[PDB]
Amino acid sequence: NAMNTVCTACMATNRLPEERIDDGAKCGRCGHSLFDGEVINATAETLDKLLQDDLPMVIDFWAPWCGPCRSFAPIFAETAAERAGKVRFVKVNTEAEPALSTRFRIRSIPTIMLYRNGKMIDMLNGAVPKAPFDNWLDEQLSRDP
Ligand SMILES: [Zn+2]
Repeated sequence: NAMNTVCTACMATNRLPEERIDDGAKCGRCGHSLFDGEVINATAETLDKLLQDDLPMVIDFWAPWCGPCRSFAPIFAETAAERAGKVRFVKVNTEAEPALSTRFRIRSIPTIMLYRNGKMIDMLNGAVPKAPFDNWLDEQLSRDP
């Protein structure tokens, strides 16, 4: 069976086998590693294209000068690297991207939201340490669609 994933560099859709031999796949338009484990900073122009990915996608809605946002950031990044082939990690600076923040009706920061196949699966209210963050992800991903 096939699935679609989005090139985090050029936004191209790339069709891949659901069951992969490795994670070395490269974007067919631009050569970019499809699974580089890097956090992605989304804007009003990229977010919706990113949501077309069939990979699970966790989104951190944050702001500058926000203590829990600061402490969550490195945890978000490190987790991102550990799951390069399974989950994409996206960040939205609510102050850079006010229309996005309004559209997603963000009521606290940070807000951490998991999206799967266009569905909003669950959100965390605030920052958490890495282990409870890893547990939350695993639990939500093992959940039935
Ligand atoms: Zn590309």
